[PDB]
Amino acid sequence: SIGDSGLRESMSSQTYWP
Repeated sequence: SIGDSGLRESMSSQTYWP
């Protein structure tokens, strides 16, 4: 969502959980 970690939030997008 609004994180930059190394776990993507979803399979398609390129965003991460905080």
